[PDB]
Amino acid sequence: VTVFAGPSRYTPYVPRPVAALDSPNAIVRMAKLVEALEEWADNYEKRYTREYGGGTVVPKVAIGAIRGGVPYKIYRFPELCSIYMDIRLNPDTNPLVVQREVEAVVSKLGLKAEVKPFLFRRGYEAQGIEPLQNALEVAHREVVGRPTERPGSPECSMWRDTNPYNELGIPSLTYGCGGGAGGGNTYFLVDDMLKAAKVYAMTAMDLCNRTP
Amino acid sequence: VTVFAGPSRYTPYVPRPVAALDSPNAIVRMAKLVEALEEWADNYEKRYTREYGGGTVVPKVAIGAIRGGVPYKIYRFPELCSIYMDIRLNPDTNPLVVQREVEAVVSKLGLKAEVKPFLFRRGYEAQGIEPLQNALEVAHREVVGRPTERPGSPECSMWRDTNPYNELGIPSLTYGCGGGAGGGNTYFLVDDMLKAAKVYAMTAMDLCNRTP
Amino acid sequence: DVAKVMKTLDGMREGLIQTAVELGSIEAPTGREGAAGDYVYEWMARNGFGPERVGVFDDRFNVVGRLRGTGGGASLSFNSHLDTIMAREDTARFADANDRIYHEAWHEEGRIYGYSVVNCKGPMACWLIAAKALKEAGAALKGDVVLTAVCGEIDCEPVDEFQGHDYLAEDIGARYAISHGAISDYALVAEATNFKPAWVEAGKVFLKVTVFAGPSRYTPYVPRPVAALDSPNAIVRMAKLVEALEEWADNYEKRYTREYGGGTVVPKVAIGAIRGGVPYKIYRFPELCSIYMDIRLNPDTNPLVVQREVEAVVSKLGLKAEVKPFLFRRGYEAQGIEPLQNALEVAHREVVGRPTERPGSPECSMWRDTNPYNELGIPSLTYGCGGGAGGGNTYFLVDDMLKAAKVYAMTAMDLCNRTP
Amino acid sequence: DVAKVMKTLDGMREGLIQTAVELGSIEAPTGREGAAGDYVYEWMARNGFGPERVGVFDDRFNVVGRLRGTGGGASLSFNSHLDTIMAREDTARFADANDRIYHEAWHEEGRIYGYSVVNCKGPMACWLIAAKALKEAGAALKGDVVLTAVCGEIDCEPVDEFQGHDYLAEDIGARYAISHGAISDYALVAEATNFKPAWVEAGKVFLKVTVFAGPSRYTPYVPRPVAALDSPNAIVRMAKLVEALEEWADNYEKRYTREYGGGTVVPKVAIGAIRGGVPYKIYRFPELCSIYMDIRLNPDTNPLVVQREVEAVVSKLGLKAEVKPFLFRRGYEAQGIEPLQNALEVAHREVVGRPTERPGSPECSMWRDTNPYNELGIPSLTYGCGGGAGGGNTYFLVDDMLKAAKVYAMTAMDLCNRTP
Ligand SMILES: Nc1ccc([N+](=O)[O-])cc1C(=O)O
Ligand SMILES: Nc1ccc([N+](=O)[O-])cc1C(=O)O
Ligand SMILES: Nc1ccc([N+](=O)[O-])cc1C(=O)O
Ligand SMILES: Nc1ccc([N+](=O)[O-])cc1C(=O)O
Repeated sequence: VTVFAGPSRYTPYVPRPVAALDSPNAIVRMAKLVEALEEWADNYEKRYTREYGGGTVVPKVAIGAIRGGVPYKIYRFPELCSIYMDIRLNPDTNPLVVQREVEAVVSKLGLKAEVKPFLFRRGYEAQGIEPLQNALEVAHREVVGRPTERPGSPECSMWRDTNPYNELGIPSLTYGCGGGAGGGNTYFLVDDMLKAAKVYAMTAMDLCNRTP
Repeated sequence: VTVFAGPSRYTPYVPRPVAALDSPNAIVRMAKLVEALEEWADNYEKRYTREYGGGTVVPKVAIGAIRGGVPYKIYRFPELCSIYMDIRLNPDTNPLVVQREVEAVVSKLGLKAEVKPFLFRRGYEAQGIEPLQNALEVAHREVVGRPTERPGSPECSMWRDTNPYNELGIPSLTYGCGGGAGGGNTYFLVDDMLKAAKVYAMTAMDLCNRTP
Repeated sequence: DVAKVMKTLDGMREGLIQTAVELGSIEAPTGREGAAGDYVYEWMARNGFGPERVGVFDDRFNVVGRLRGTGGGASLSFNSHLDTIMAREDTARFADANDRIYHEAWHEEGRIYGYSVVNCKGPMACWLIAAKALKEAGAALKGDVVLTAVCGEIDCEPVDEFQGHDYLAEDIGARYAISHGAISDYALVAEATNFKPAWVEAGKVFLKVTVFAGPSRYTPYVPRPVAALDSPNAIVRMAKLVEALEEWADNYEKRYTREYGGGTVVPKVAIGAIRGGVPYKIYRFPELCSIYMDIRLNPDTNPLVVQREVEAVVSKLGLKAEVKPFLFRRGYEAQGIEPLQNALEVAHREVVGRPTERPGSPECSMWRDTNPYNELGIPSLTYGCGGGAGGGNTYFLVDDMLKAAKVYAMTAMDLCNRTP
Repeated sequence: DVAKVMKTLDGMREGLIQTAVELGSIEAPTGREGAAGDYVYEWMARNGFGPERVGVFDDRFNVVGRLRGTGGGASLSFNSHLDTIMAREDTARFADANDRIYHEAWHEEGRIYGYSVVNCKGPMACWLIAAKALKEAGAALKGDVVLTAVCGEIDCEPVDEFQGHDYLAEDIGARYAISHGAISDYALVAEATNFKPAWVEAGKVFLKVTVFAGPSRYTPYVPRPVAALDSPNAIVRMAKLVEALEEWADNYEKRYTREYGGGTVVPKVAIGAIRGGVPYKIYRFPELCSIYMDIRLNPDTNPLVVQREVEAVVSKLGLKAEVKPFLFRRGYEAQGIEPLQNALEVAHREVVGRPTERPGSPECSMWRDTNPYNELGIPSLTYGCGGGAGGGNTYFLVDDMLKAAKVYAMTAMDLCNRTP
């Protein structure tokens, strides 16, 4: 999201006082627009939460980076400042909507900006997963000793290389021991990891002996 | 000015809703700190305005640059964000004070930040400037046709290479045709340019034939 | 409005030809699309479409530019590829690799000549111009028109010892541009369909069939006579295996023909390359020989099946071989295509003068960059003038090319002024 | 508190010595300070002062690190320079350019030897250690202690054909470090003053006096006899002009001696270099000869005056010459020095055991990096053990160095806990 302001002025000629939303310094308007987007983000996850067979998708937002002007010539404030946002999508949201949504958040503040997407990937739910799920479940119950439970929403609202498999029709699910790095956990238990090897192994022996 | 927050989290795990000033994302707190500093800036110029024989110094402030995180890895918001500020000083202000002021503005918000100065230069008023002032004036009156008038506050509140000369005891003043580029003007009138050449010349003929 | 732009296009009839030949003359085989990409970039910049370079490599990249719209309308993407089929020296595949047709373009009469024009600068020139006509005629559109010129459209794929920058194609192609921002509500891929639109294309799977034999012997010790299928020389067994696969191939297209809304998909097979032993040490025949097969897939076939099928052909001959797949792509039928189909149809009827007819099965059974869009939820179909280069046509009629530019234009005006 | 830190310093006396020799041993003539800066950077980093490299060039830079304080107190700057006077091969200026003393450092007895230790790693070693003591003894400071180690302290200046990276010194030196963030409320420059503090130093102006004669003649045609002052050989007239200037030099210091609060400034003159013609084509005497003079200035002398004086000395001999200044720096007396002066004085009395006395005139009549601090409004004075290298002393007493470290530490404890 790049927001335009201006005109640039040598610091000695900068006009004050001025309202933030009307600053010529685009960093200032960006300060306002950043706070607007933060509230939109709070609602975005709630509005776009979706329940799927595979799990429940809570798609969150974050502003990963900011940069306006250059640190080595600051005598003139910048006529434009940009932010880079990471917006997750449930498998059924079209990125053009979300763009149009953020375009809206901008329009509501009366700001002029360029909302341009530089990344798009699709999220998937596995189809035809039953054979793997079942093989997985039998092994898990044998080794872990109890039924498998629904995963936490974050683990279903991120990127895992299951999306490429599913994208290409290879049913895929994600499963392993320990707690997620994004959380973030910092260690694994040798016993769990040893179990996980047992489960993988057993899953393979069941499934690989089923005829497609 | 670098403001600290955290901890970083993979976007699927970012916690909301949270107050701007308590955000884990340092870009968000910076958003708040920018708006506080903008008001401080509004007052800074009024308080530190100083009238001198040479001119009236109205020292302004501007945020020339901002940057937090990097545009090519935004999946994790940054635990710190930075802004680069350009603060002008009248010839009589000690920069350590201004740092402490900005340090204070940060403390009023309960933020943790590092305020560090990476440039300091001094502004000067000419002493013993009279001979040149007088020589200039006669030439000006002869060519332009009227007395010289007080310069605008911006032209006395910037950086010009008069400061080095005065710093080293070579009395110096600044004078030329057209209006300041920071203003910003985009052209010169050739007649004006021709007049300025005569004044420079006459000033020289006057001043250079006086014994120091 | 529509008549304003139509008349405008006739204003640029020469410009249409010039951009086509100028583009067509650039040597741009897959692996060297860079010079052509650079040309389109300047053309795009020169006309105020404000392009960007999206690519994995600094000499192989896609060009994305767009004609901004007033706001709140559907956005339509226009797409064509920079690369061309034949390298300057492709003596490996063509008996006369030096024909003028393979590497140049020229206006010899009301037609434009050049394989590099049919595939694919003729169509790219058509819509490159239509964006020009719309902008210059100040047409009213609420939605953006995205101008995507891509690389690596053609089916060159790295295999074995050929990996990396020189051999990549569709992986760094349009699917890259889209995945990195070149998205719209709909997308029309401009290629030669003979003014018949198609919204289905085929996937593909490439198999490297390697057959084992032996043992190798210095030529003076080679044992004969021996039955072909029992030969120690793997080139010999491969000869037998090649004939079996040729028949399997004959049936494959028949068994797997499937009818779709987008077209009727006839999936064909071909043995694209063969190689066993090395030409510079032939004193010992080789214990193994390989072939590389190109098998198309209709949108509903799973490649693992086909692998098992070809694996079967081998097992029936009592041969031992290794069937390993080194490429897999999926074909799609457009979903939610109707707005574009309709928008397209109205223009077609107005300009060409009759309804659209079903595309030929070859045009529905190949790879076109509609599959990436559809893969990513951008309803996409393919339509352009002329007959397919794979056919292979060697020219375009400037009149046909002009019409197609009009159809591109009129479609944009219709569709871009509809709300999604 | 004070006793805690004192016992600590006796804890690091060997580290005090090791740091000096290790530092003294590094070959770091002006122009090659890089190796030593790197040493200090790592030393500073190792001890948590979180250093930074401030410099114009990546091999000639200053190191600024700081011992952070609790808050709301005055901040004190400690300064010393990285470079040393003599390069390894300085056969031009020294009769025995190979003396062990000029280029190494060693612990031969309760004293440390080496021109590179006296000037100036002995003092740098002192306060570097003092900072270590405070941090390690967890002493309480409300204000930061800034550790500034700089390059280009020594009076090497580019001239004529000697320009650029190799010949630059103080322009890229401490004044650079300060103008780019190494600012404090007060600053103490640690150099050998003999435990006497001085807060005034002298300016300087460098003149290149070139005298013209002629016309050139091949030696066999040189005209003799001729009076010296009328000689065609410019080296001969210069011989006369050198003796006139030497007599002017004797008087200059007497006339311009000035007494200041910080000290008594006795500004001397010297002819540092001469050169006329070239050693590899001597068959023709030269039509011009040059000398390079180093003239010190009290803070109140205008460099333009001294030039006219020397121009005059030339005119009185009826010589025609070109007097042009190629360096001008200003000398300053500290203003607002009282807080540091007192803070210093108290520590001195406690450790040295008697009141401080006025410094020797040379130590107030030189260039020290106090001028840059004072120029920019940071009150600064210089104090350290031993006698000046220009003298030149060749060693330090490990006891005195330990005392100096105690004084630095105590000064910091006092001064840093005052609110500005
Ligand atoms: N797939 C992942 C991608 C990124 C991160 N992260 O913390 O940035 C974590 C995971 C994960 O698997 O937990
Ligand atoms: N000294 C100056 C420095 C910068 C700028 N500027 O507008 O970028 C202008 C001036 C000026 O002299 O007006
Ligand atoms: N997409 C294509 C890919 C390859 C070839 N070819 O003949 O090399 C033609 C087409 C085409 O568009 O007709
Ligand atoms: N600052 C100095 C600069 C140069 C010399 N020297 O003798 O060459 C000595 C000192 C000194 O501090 O004594």
